Amino acid sequence: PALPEPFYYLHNFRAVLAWIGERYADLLDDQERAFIAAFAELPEASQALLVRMVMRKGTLFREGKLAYAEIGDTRAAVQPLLALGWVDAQPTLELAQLFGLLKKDELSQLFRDHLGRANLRKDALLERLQPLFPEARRLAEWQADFAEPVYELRCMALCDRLRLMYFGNLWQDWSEFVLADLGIYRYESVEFSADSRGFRLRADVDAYLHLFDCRQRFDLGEPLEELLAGLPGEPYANPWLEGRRVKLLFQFAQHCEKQRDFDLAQRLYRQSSHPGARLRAIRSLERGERFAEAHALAREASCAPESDAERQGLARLLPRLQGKLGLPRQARAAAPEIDRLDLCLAFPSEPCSVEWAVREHLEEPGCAVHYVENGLINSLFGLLCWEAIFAAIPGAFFHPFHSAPADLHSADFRQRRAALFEACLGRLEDGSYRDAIRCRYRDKFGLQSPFVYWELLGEELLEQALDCLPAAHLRAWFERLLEDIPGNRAGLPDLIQFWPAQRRYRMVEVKGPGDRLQDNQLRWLQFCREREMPVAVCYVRWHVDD
DNA sequence: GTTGGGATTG
DNA sequence: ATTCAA
DNA sequence: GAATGTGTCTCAATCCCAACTT
Ligand SMILES: [Mn+2]
Ligand SMILES: [Mn+2]
Repeated sequence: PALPEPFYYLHNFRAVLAWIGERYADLLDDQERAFIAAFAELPEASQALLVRMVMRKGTLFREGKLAYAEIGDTRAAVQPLLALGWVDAQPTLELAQLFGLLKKDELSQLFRDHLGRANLRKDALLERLQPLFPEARRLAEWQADFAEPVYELRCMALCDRLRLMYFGNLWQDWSEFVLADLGIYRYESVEFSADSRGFRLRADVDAYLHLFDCRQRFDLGEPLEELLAGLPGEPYANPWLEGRRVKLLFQFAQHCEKQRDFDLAQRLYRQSSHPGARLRAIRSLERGERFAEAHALAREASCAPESDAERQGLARLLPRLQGKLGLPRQARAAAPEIDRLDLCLAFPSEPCSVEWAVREHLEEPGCAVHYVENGLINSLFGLLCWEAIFAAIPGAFFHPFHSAPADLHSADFRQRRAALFEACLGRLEDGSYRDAIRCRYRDKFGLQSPFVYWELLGEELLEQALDCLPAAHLRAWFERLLEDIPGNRAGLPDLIQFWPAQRRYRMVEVKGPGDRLQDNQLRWLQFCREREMPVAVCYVRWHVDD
């Protein structure tokens, strides 16, 4: 809604350039330093223009779309950049690309002679015409009576490299700068180090691009046979960067299981240390009619499971596999009594989701019901332990746009902060946790964070939950979430009802018609009935009056 | 003349 | 977070 | 009991441009 200087975007970009200049100094190229120096030389209007095309979706641009008052004359402004080889008039265009720049009418005009079928949707015209014109051409070789030049940015790879270096990733755009200055995103500010950085070695960055490239080509239909050749068969020394590879292999293997080539899926899964990969491997060997290997792997697994989620699903596999090897089946006890509560209910209608239905039914005078589904517990954990999460641990923050420390899913995350996590959870054992949370709720409100859900967490909910939830149950929860952060933020029950009168609560997971407990949920209920925490599963039928 | 999607803006 | 198999 | 529709990257106006309506 108007920031005072019309050149705000280029100012932001010059910031990024200088930042890379002083932090990633020792990591740079001849190409890269050449680019930064060259960009400094350029006049203001041409710098600005370059930035406008960098920030925009395409790589090609009709001169008409490049209309800006701060820049003024597009053609006068683009000359320095054409000279530099960073922009390209008369680029050579594939026919899809040409369909991207021109309008439908212009193209019905231009191909009037090779088309008479019918005026139909534009994409279908492209389908009809790519057979005919297989070769690319300059723009004048398509039509030379077209009155508008067209420019191709040819330095987008170097810019992507820079954006990667700044953010440590490739999903955050440059608008992070303007969105945060309008107060739309609002991040927490951390004093990190004067030489904190996302990437220590250059070959790391080289590898993040390589992996990213592999994910992209995969999403456009390329066969694994050459993708797999292109990946490293040997792990990476960087921990976080091996994380990204191992995930990639995982998805390759999911694709593999869809096509029902099970043996390659077993292979790929087995060379991955991803969460719950080993379990997909056993399941694929089973699906591949390979029971001795699968049994073998499952017995290897139940020695030291990666996770609770792995135990839970081993308890299903291992019998099934013993069966399929002709080994006698084995005794067990049943799933501990699901604390079941039924409700016949009026047919909405119109809907009116189930959880709102129950939320209203159980909401009586004297009893407050909230729909939260683990927003409330992750929230109270985020608030208590804020200054732990946002502690300035070396390498963990390195620009002003972090919603979360970069080592949050790291397995040494607890360790590195154990000092401040015992300090913060310790506030539960005194009386001070109530107040500390109400202060942190007031100060940190609206701050992008990984754990707090400010929209959901009103003042009524925070007060009631504060005075109704015992601290021993909270210690029990925050310890569990800390244990396996990405696996245990997941399955907590839909509703929480409080009786503020008696400072007591009960969480209720609502299951509608033909809905059953998912695995994370079942793990959470087990954990709860082991601390004698009030949970209950509510199964809902409907009732139509015939 | 109107609707809906995707890009662009600050 | 929804669908087949018996 | 299993499968298979998501990827976390949750900002609102505004403009352009296909597509539909008689
Ligand atoms: Mn739910
Ligand atoms: Mn539910």
